[PDB]
Amino acid sequence: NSVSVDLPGSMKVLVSKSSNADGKYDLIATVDALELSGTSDKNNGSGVLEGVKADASKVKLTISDDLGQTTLEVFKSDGSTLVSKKVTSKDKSSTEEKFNEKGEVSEKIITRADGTRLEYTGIKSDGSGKAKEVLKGYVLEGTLTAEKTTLVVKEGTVTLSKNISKSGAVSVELNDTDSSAATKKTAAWNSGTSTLTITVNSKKTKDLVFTSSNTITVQQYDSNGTSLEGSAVEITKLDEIKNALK
Repeated sequence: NSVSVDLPGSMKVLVSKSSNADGKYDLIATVDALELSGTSDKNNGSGVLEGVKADASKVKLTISDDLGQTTLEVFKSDGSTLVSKKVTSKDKSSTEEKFNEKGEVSEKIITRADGTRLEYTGIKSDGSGKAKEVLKGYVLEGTLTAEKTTLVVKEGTVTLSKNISKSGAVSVELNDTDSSAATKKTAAWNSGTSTLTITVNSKKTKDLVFTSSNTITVQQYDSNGTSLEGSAVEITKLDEIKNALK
């Protein structure tokens, strides 16, 4: 009869056990309450299914050849222009987009495989907009341009800036408008270790590590300013970043 296949994006598709006279397979899926259907060249659950919403919007589900990726699209009732698009990639991260009438993206939500998110809203035709990064325990806020995402934390005269380039590279900088050399913070970025080292009055004070697990840790230097002491502490709330900038 039919075989159930598990899909990225918490979906399932039913594929005929045998092919038809044309050699093709029937596909059936129920997405939320919507029944979708299609025919495919392959026998493993991959291909294209289509349906409509109760409001006549066109729906298409596209399952990549190797079942690695799924794309769920909603269109205008004529199928012409996109309304929304959700793509679940093979690492199980996702991008969910909304589009204006011209088919230009106006919102993009990236959910990384670890559940952290980049939320881009109010996206304009030049690729600029508002940006939020949702971490475990706290959120960072900033803007988006076509060159980079810049997320800002402010504390005293200190501004911490977390940059995420268009290609995805992270870099961090710190600017302090304090001009008293006793208290002013300055900082240097080490791209190899994703580590921002903060200095006050010519002595290192703290290492802020922006990890590959999308967390931030802080570790103090000894009063000699030369070697680290104790062990790094994972930041769990926005106040602890602000504390590190004091």
